[PDB]
Amino acid sequence: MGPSLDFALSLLRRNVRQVQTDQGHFTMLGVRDRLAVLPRHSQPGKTIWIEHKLVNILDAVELVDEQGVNLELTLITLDTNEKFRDITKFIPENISTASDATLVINTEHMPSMFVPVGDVVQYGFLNLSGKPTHRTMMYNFPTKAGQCGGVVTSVGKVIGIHIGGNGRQGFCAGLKRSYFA
Ligand SMILES: */C1=C/C(=O)OC/C=C/CCO[C@@H](c2ccccc2)[C@H](NC(=O)[C@@H](NC(=O)c2cc(C)on2)C(C)C)C(=O)N[C@H]1C[C@@H]1CCNC1=O
Repeated sequence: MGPSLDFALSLLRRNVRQVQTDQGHFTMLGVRDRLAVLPRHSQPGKTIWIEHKLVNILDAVELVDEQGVNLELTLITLDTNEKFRDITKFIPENISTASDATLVINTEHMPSMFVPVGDVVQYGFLNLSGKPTHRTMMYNFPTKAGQCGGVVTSVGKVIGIHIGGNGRQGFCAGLKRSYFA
């Protein structure tokens, strides 16, 4: 097997989880230790269903920028035995565009799903259902509901978490390594 498929299948295997909150199904990315990230609008409660079992959330941190604008990412710390494979090395130090990126979705309804989004490019401000959002990026692919939390990647580098769309374009919250320090 080639390398870009291996990396994506490895992600699926040890870092990308099927989850359910009171808001529906999402893809969850485990980053390291007991630390994971979800789209802010998944609104994780005191517990979250992960794959096959209810897992308690010890702490949740919705990220905003330095003038307090939404970044659309929640950092959750899980009460689990498992430590995630530390993938913080694959996350750039600053938000990074990409070409020929792939969106990795993993949900009960959309399991192990690989979506050839295009090049990924910058955006900044997004109006997502009345929530103004910064540090977002864009890909000209018609993503759809149920794909939030999906992992944007290209060439072994984890760069965004899918958060929204419009039927012709998809938008992710950019990832940077300092979020997970
Ligand atoms: C991802 C998750 C999903 O389907 O779930 C259920 C959705 C619940 C409602 C909340 O999710 C919306 C949201 C995101 C961030 C902050 C607040 C709310 C989100 N909203 C949208 O994507 C909407 N689009 C826009 O507002 C918009 C602005 C610009 C510019 O372009 N689009 C909505 C589609 C009108 C949401 O539903 N995200 C959802 C994935 C998208 C559904 C449609 N295509 C997607 O990629």
